[PDB]
Order: sequence, then C-alpha cells, then structure tokens
Amino acid sequence: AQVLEGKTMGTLWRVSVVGIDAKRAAELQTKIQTQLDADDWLLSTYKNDSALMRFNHSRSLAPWPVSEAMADIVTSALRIGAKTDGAMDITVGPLVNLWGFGPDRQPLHIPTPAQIDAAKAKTGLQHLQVIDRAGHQFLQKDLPDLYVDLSTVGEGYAADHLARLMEQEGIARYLVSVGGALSSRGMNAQGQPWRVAIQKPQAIVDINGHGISTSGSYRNYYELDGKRVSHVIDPQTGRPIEHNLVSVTVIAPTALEADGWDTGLMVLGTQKAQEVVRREGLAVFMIMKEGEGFKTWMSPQFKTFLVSD
Amino acid sequence: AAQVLEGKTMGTLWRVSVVGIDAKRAAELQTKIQTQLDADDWLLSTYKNDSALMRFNHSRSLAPWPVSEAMADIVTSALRIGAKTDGAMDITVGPLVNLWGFGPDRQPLHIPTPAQIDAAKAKTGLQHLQVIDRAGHQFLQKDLPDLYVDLSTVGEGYAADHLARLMEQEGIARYLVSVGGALSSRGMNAQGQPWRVAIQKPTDRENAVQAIVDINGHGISTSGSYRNYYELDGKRVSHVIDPQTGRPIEHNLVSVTVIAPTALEADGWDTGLMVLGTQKAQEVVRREGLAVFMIMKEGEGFKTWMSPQFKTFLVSD
Ligand SMILES: Cc1cc2nc3c(=O)[nH]c(=O)nc-3n(C[C@H](O)[C@H](O)[C@H](O)COP(=O)(O)OP(=O)(O)OC[C@H]3O[C@@H](n4cnc5c(N)ncnc54)[C@H](O)[C@@H]3O)c2cc1C
Ligand SMILES: Cc1cc2nc3c(=O)[nH]c(=O)nc-3n(C[C@H](O)[C@H](O)[C@H](O)COP(=O)(O)OP(=O)(O)OC[C@H]3O[C@@H](n4cnc5c(N)ncnc54)[C@H](O)[C@@H]3O)c2cc1C
Repeated sequence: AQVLEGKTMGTLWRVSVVGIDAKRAAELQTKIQTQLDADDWLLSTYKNDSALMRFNHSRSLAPWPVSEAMADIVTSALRIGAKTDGAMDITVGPLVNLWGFGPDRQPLHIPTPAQIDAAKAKTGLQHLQVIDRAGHQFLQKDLPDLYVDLSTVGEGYAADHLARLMEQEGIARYLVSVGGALSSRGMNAQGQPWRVAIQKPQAIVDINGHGISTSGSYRNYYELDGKRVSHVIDPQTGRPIEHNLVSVTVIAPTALEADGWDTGLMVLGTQKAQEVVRREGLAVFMIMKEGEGFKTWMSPQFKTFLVSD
Repeated sequence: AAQVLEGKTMGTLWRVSVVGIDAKRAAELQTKIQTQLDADDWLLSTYKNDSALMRFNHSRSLAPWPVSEAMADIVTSALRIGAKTDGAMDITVGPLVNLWGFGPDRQPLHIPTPAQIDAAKAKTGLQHLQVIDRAGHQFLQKDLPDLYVDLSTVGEGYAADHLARLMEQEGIARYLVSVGGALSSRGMNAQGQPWRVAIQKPTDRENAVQAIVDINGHGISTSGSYRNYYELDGKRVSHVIDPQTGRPIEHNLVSVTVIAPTALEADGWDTGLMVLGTQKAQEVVRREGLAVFMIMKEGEGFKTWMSPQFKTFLVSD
C-alpha cells in the first residue's frame, strides 16, 4: 500500500492506494498536489485572487461566471443550508470576519450587539443563487454585501474530487483524506475494508462508497480540560456556539455533505441535532459533555457502518 | 447466492442483480425498486401528460418553474453534455421528435416539408433553457413558450444511477443495475469476481466474439444494435435527430458504447456521438478524452474502434 502526504488549504492531505508501485505513486503525488492547489485556488477565503474571493470582492448583482464545480459546490451547500434550518450557512462570511475567524484583521474589541446585528443583516441563504446553463454557470447575489464562505464544505469537496482522480487514474482501491474529511473504496493491502477509527470516551467503521467527516475534537477536550471559543457561528445569534456538544461525526454519500452537516449539527445543539437526524434518517455519531465525564450517541443509520469481525 | 430481479419501466426493461441478501428480502427489494422507477417515470416521461417534465412543457410561462432537486440536476447534466457535444445531443429537440412522430405523438400524415422542419427547429436551441438552484428550491426556466424538453436519451441513465444509490441505501455494496441500454455495477460476483458486462463485437464467419469489461464504479450505455443490423440486413430510419439539419441521422456508424463516471453521462454521450458520426465523434473522443467503443458499417462487413481509455476497462483473463 503506497501512502502519500502533503499540505493543502492550511491543513494536511493523505492518500493511500493499492495497485501501483513506488515510482507510479511518486507521479501520483504530483497529480494530487496540482489538483488540490487548483481546488485551493478556487475556494480559498485566504487568497484574494481565488474564484470565490473574486466573487466576494465584486459588488455586481448580475450573474457571475464560475466553473461547473463551483456552481455544484454552492448548490450542494445551499441545499444542506435549507435542510439544517439555516444552521449551516455559507453566507455567514461577514460574521466570520467580524469575530476575526478568517484571514482578516483580529478585532480590537469584543463585537457589540449592534455590530453583530449589522453583520448578520448582511447574511442570508435567500440572497444567493446558482444559474446552470449549457456551457455556462453563474453565481448570483441580490445583496452586494454578501460574503460567501465555503470553509465547512471545501475539504469535503477536495476529498470527493480526489476520489474521482483516483478513479480516472484507474485506481479502485484507495483511501483519500483532506483535513477531517475522508472517503474510501475497495480493500487495503491486507484484503480488509479501509479502517476508519472514531474516538469513544474506539469504534471502527467501513465507509467504502461513502464520505466521513468530524467536527470538534474529544481528544483535545480531554487533554485541555476545556474548549476554544468556537469558530463555528450560530446565524440566529451572530455569536460563536455555546453547546455541551463536543464532537459530531457524520457518514454521508459524499464527503462534501458529511463536511457540511458536521457544522450544521454543531450549530443546532444536542437536542435539535438528534431530532433532524431521526427525521431525515442520517448516519451520525456525537459526543457531549455530561457533568465531569462524557456521553455518546449514535443513530441507527450510523450503527450499520460499524465493523463487527 | 446472487439474487436476480427483473421488471418493466419507461417502456423498456430493468434488471437488478444483488449479492448479500436472501430470497425474502430480494422480493421486498423488488417492490422498492419498482416504486422508485415508477416515480422516475412520473418525473421524466414524455409519454405521460401529468409527469413533471410534461407539466413544464405544457406550461408557456417564461418565469422560473419549480422542479425537484433531481430534475434540476438531470437537466443541468444534460445541458452540459449538450455543450460538450457541440449541440449534437440536444434535449430541446422535442418539436422535431414530435414532427417526425418519434415520440408519443400522432404519426405524421405526410413526410415533413423543409419549411415545417425550419419552423420546428426555430422552437429548439440549448440557449433557451436554464436551471436555477437555490436553498430549498430549484427551478427550470425557458425564454421560449413553445420549447419542448425531451430527456429520453438521459432518463434510463439517471434511473440506473438512482437505482445504484438505492442499493447503497439498502446496505448493498455488491450489485449490477440496468435500465434499458444503461447499466452500472459494484463489487464482486457470487463467484467473487468483478461484474462482467459483455459488449457485442462483429462476427467473423462462425465465431461470434464479444468484449468483456469491468465498469465497477462507472456507468455504461450502448446506443444502436449490431445484432439487429446483422439479422435484418439494414437499419430503420433513425429516431435520433440531428438538431442542425432537423433530420434523422444517416451515418455508417451502427453502434456506440460509452463508459463514463455516471450512467446518465454514458446515456447522454452515445446519442451525441451517434449524431456526430464516425470522424467527428472520434475527434471529440480523443480530445476529451472519452472511453468509447464503436461499430461502423464497412460495405458488406463491419469494423470496430475503441479509444485508449476504453481499453483500460477490458478484462484480460
Ligand atoms: C479552500 C480552503 C482554503 C483554506 N486555506 C487556508 C489557509 O490558507 N490558511 C489557514 O489557516 N486555513 C485555511 N483554510 C481552513 C482549513 O479548513 C483548516 O483546516 C482550518 O483552519 C482548520 O479547521 P477548523 O478547526 O477551523 O474547522 P473548519 O472546518 O474550518 O470550520 C470552521 C469554519 O467554518 C466557518 N463557519 C463558521 N460558522 C459557520 C456556519 N454556521 N455555517 C457555515 N460555515 C461556518 C468559518 O469560516 C470557520 O472558520 C482553508 C479552507 C478551505 C476550505
Ligand atoms: C422516462 C422515460 C419514459 C419512457 N416511457 C415510454 C413509454 O411509456 N412507452 C414507450 O414506448 N417508450 C417510453 N420511453 C422510451 C423507452 O425507454 C425505449 O427505450 C425507447 O423507446 C427505445 O429506445 P430508442 O431506440 O428510442 O433509443 P433512445 O435511448 O430512446 O434514443 C432515441 C430517443 O432520443 C430522443 N432524441 C432523438 N434525437 C435526439 C437528440 N439529438 N438529442 C437528445 N435526444 C434525442 C428521441 O426522443 C428518441 O426517441 C420512455 C423513456 C424515458 C426516458
């Protein structure tokens, strides 16, 4: 099994494949990096000349020409936005910028309630549109202020796009990983399905043909005996989320959707997250704070992906 | 150990083969497969007036027309294939399909006049249709009231992909699904080997030979029939229309088989390539660069061509 590692999107990517030799794996390293750089140059909020950031810097309310991938990513992210009751909101940009959770200048003082209200007045899923045509795709906003942030959906795409690259290179047996987003196919070098482990206050899943993603870290919470001020923002309040929910793991058809649902479920909190998961029948595992210890919950749909042996 | 299921949908046949479940659950899967295919039929059919597509076609509103997520993505995929085939496969070719009587419509009393053809193809065009995607809502939009969208060459492909999604949904990772000419597969046989899709090659004397491919994780679709050509000693006036001439295609290209990431794309591409013809198709296939197998007529016999990308899918055992 040839393993490859590198850096993309301010984080790490990992690819493992079975079927090719060391020389062919070194050539795959270059092809992977090239594609991930292109995905970075398409979606990054940290690069002013990226395709998204060019759209964000534009004040135009007219249709804004984009690639097929960009249109499909935003479309996918808008749909998750509606299914999470607006919890996962890609227009949360101005709020992200206000608290200084992106590339921009750190706030001199803690944002006032007025500053918070003014910033979320620039947010809204209603304000963004995708227009698909024969040989042309467009993003459209009805508010010049609108600032789109695809951070919670980018790694997921990168992982899924990396899986397709694996396919067109003729490789059927693989594990692809970008950040916390992961996707898998076929058997590893030892004839077993790829081993994705999830930390329990350890469970092993088989997610071949699916995507997995985790938001939050129990491992960090246990070590640091506490939690960062969250970089995940609740669109309803305009403030960082304040929940006892520590970590959320989602198994979905694509890694992009797994990545998107992660944040949405974190925004909703334990009770509302479980309710939407039951209603829409999703594969979700979550860790929450319980006094001085922890409690775990996994949906019936999540249980089906566990490996017994 | 393989459970095999068959039935009818969309005026053609569907086949599903599944490893990993018993007979009692395969029977239950039959019901779930049929229900979903009936729904897909009720979404995409041109032969059913109360279908979602036909409701859009009978509407002359130029404002955004509310459709399902699937409908929006199907059309999005179809328009893109339209552009990448240089307009060859055109989902707005409806009016012309209806004029020649290739759809559900009443058979023409006389052969279409050059003027009738011009008037019909003035109601066609890829630039006349767009898709609008929003949070919680999707829309189709036309700028021409007479526009008629026909998704015949993309429906079976979608149905095959949607069926493959249901297999994953039911926890089945070892399957072969097909609707009409479109097909998709995953995993191993009951004998523990990749699903074997057979593609007919021309016969030399007495030895009938065919190529075997592994298309696991991909979609495959064949347009045209070599066996029918060989037996009948010729082909019928084609139901595939060239949107440029407004006429049935008269090419020596007998059959086209495409392997693509999805069955919908394979379904959409083989019509586009059939419209383009041998030379033009081969040029696109090399530049694109697609996984294609084609059979063309060569006088009394036939010859075959397959792209380098197609050859990678061949099983060498
Ligand atoms: C294309 C791309 C390029 C990147 N480039 C860089 C880089 O150059 N340098 C760098 O340091 N990091 C970069 N990142 C960030 C990268 O994802 C890192 O892995 C990240 O810093 C670590 O993850 P996280 O803990 O911030 O969680 P994340 O997965 O990044 O989630 C937190 C982020 O989600 C967004 N968010 C907050 N609330 C919501 C909401 N309610 N709905 C939707 N989204 C919300 C915010 O932007 C927040 O920063 C990039 C990300 C992408 C997708
Ligand atoms: C959703 C759905 C429902 C159907 N319901 C019925 C039914 O109820 N009864 C029935 O008899 N048949 C029905 N059909 C068709 C059926 O599936 C058969 O497979 C088909 O009639 C036989 O295949 P064919 O030879 O026409 O090839 P096809 O794959 O059907 O391709 C030919 C068809 O494509 C269309 N076409 C022609 N030129 C172009 C062009 N250049 N660009 C794009 N498209 C073009 C035409 O409509 C033509 O009929 C349905 C098809 C679909 C997708």
